Amino acid sequence: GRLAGKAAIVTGAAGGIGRATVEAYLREGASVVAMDLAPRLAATRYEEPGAIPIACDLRAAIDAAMADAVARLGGLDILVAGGALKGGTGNFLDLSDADWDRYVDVNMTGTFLTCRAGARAMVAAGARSARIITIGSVNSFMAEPEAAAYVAAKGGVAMLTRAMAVDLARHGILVNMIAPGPVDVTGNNTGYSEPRLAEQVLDEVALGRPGLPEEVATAAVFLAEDGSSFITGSTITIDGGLSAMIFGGMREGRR
Amino acid sequence: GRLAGKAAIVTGAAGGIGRATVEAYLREGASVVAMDLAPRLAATRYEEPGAIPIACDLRAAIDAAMADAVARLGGLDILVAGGALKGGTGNFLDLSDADWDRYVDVNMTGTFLTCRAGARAMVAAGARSARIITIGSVNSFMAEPEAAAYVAAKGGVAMLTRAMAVDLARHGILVNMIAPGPVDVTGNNTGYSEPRLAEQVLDEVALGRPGLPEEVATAAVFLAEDGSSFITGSTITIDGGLSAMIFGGMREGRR
Amino acid sequence: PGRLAGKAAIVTGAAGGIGRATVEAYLREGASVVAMDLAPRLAATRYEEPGAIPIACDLRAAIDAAMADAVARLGGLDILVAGGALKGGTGNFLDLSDADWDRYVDVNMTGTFLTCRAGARAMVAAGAGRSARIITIGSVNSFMAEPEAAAYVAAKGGVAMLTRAMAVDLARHGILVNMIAPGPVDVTGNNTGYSEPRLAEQVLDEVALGRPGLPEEVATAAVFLAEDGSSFITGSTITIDGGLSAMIFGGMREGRR
Amino acid sequence: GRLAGKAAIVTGAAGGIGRATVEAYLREGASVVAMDLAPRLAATRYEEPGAIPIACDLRAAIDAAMADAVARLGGLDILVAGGALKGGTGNFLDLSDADWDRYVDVNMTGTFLTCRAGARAMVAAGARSARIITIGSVNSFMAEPEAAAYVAAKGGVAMLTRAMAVDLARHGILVNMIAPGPVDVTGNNTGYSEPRLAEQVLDEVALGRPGLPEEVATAAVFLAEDGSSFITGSTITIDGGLSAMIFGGMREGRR
Ligand SMILES: OC[C@H]1O[C@H](O)[C@@H](O)[C@@H](O)[C@@H]1O
Ligand SMILES: OC[C@H]1O[C@H](O)[C@@H](O)[C@@H](O)[C@@H]1O
Repeated sequence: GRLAGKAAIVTGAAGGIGRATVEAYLREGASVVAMDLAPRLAATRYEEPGAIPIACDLRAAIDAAMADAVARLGGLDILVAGGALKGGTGNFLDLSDADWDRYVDVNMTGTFLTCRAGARAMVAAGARSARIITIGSVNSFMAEPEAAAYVAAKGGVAMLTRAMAVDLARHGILVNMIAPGPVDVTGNNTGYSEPRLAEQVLDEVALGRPGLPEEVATAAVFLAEDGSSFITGSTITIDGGLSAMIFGGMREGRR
Repeated sequence: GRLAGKAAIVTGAAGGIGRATVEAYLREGASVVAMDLAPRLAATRYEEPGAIPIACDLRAAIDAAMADAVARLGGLDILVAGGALKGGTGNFLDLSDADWDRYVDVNMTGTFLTCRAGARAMVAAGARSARIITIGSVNSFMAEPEAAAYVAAKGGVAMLTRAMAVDLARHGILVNMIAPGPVDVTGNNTGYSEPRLAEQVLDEVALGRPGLPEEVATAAVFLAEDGSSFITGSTITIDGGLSAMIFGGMREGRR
Repeated sequence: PGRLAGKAAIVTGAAGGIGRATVEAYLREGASVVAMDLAPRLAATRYEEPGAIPIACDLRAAIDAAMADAVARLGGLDILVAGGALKGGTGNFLDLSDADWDRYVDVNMTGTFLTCRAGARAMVAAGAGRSARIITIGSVNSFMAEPEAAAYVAAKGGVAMLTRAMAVDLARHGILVNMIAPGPVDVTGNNTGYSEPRLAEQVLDEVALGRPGLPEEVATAAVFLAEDGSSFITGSTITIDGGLSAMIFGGMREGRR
Repeated sequence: GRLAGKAAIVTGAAGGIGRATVEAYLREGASVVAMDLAPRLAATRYEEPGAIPIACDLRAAIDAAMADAVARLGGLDILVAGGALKGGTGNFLDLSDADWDRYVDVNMTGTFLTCRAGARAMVAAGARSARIITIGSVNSFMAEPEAAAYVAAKGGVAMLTRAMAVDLARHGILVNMIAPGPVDVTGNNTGYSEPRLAEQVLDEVALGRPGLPEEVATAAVFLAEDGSSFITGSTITIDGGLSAMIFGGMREGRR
């Protein structure tokens, strides 16, 4: 197994990409803590056995859950910070303080708090480099409409990732971001089925479809394995060509 | 004058780039509110006359100052959001919750609150497009060492800028970021004079020196004037070639 | 006084939309301007502003001759705008011929290289460094690909990186180098660019401002990058695309869906 | 094996990264054609057995070699376009037509001719998606001094890659670039040993060293395997943090 004997924590582990990451990590031989909200963990089944469920809430709760997790693993080699709120609010003109605060607090500050706690535990455990992997978005670089808080926080996560890579290189830790495009988490191909939205996926994604969580999780394996030892401060974009293309609606097969 | 008769608010107006922006705006014919901390405004002189000083503190204070400012101008055509904390903390491993919160609250949330208030006033005043200009940094794209909170917040400002451009285009407002590199604000050539730091500026900046605030303010004029009517969601980088170059220390004249 | 008062400028592709608008803006801001393009195209252009010095050229011996000719007539060289460019699509990459590849790479990339090297050499001979200024015209296609135009797209990437490389090497010689990256620009003069129905719909979806730009909206950046106040700007790109490169899923936005 | 039963062509296969790619591909179960100059192939030994040597010269020679290669494999699933001239010339002012032409012809046009031939053979063979992997550089995005031709051609390769991704998505082919930073190909740690250069590697690369060819080859495996099915038009950067960091010489441990 490519991750044989490594200790990993995956946050947002009841969500689409987080769940798929837990499963891929278990198949590749890692010992894995799956962290998410207690009720969400309660309602998840993993396709692979061995996951250690640990409830958490994206500051005291994060430190508690992380200490708990590291205690149970006896170390920490890989952290995947996948806890995240994804959603739009409306136009910027009408964006409330409460929606701004929730996205910034949960996506940005939550990622900061998890990663600091994890980096500290990796150094305490003797960090072969340890690995921190952040889940950003194509929205870390280009903005969707009517989601300014989510978008801003994703830019914050992208730069937080680069800053961490710079500061933790001396401590034996590599840090990188995965930037997914549209991903269908429903499990029954009903994500992106609204007609206007489906048309726009066909126009804007060169592969003409949303991704599956498993197509994202594979990058999480790649960035955690021993062979990725010169990769840090970088982004792996997994978006079917979305960020590579302009005027995709004009292409042969679409127009 | 290129800005003749336009109403402008400049935040961070007692700081280097903000002060230089107030002056350039006044010379190009604008009516200008200069906003900053009361004690800092108290201790500033502008080289050009006509600035309307309005004290503020980077939420209730921002809304009060902005209403006050728009009342005094009788409209709002241009906002420059330059209020910002610039500084490093230490290594990411040791970054406290308090330093994280201060940079994120002041640089990111402060910019959000100022821009929402300003966009709302521009629409109420009948937004030729109105203009919002944000002051980010090269640190919005690449990380300096030991400044993870500042760096993260600058990434958040960059993406906030793009999200605003997308959402406010329908409301007649263009939104862009200025990304300065090293800028000497001291006024007496003593910024970047520490020997190791001076050597690194020579290596990393193709022009081999820090910029002056006035070399940044000129972009703020350009992005506010009528001719810039197709420019939105973009960044103007003003860094002497810093972000364009790698292994600059190996170039002819340096090695 | 005029923001460019008393500066000598060469504008290539000067009979084309953006080049023509650049000549005009430069003349209005007080520059002495050589307009370079193909002889027959210069023959068929009128400038809205007087004072342009026409010099025929063909985007290697032709370029060196025209550039020496141009510098001779201006008595110096302070600003070069390299706007000569072929813009067009070919078809799918699978079917792209050697001849179309060679034409776009030779004209857009090698032509820009040859013009800029000759210009930089003349700026140094004339005593650059106030810095001399080289401005290249790239495209949003320097960074993101349109369909069925792989040769044009590749060459635009080459121009973007040539620009950065020139900025690094010519900083010591007193020359600043930057790129302008336009999105869709209507050069027709009668609002018929981007009128094809499917294309019009896609401009509404992908450009936040919901329309193509005008050449004059690009030329303004050429003034900005050539003036004395832009003295710390080099190796950078000014993007002028109505929010095209900033936005994804623009067709879903309020007012469009 | 992650590439079990796939047919691959690797160009520049006697060079550092190309050699390491051939070896990784053979270990992961692929049938591999190694293409390079005849004399260079003559003087290479692969650490893994099974490589099919095919001499070529980076237009008629490329078409001949490619047809030859596809004939011997009985198909084509993966192309790695690694043939490339790497070198600096001097200052831009003094760059000759001959050096410009050589870098543009070999790096850019050579990559174009190889990839068109390969894409055509992949479609003829019934392209699970086929995979084209280009080897660019950090110089595809940021310029090193005194190498303008090399740099320009690397920017051309980057955009050629994105254009191919857009056009070939409908034909079942995913296209991505690997962007290495400094890589020691010498085999005896003498790459980057010149004192001034060694000091600049320490400053500019967060990991503080050059990479090894094997640290690049691992990305070529990742981008060729079935699980990477939603990745196209993207770049994997493998540079020890070089492109992520500014003022790296000022970091703790360096200053
Ligand atoms: O289809 C992808 C494409 O969407 C757009 O039109 C652009 O804004 C790009 O940012 C992106 O690459
Ligand atoms: O020139 C300084 C240099 O710092 C680095 O090595 C890179 O990240 C570049 O972006 C930058 O230009």
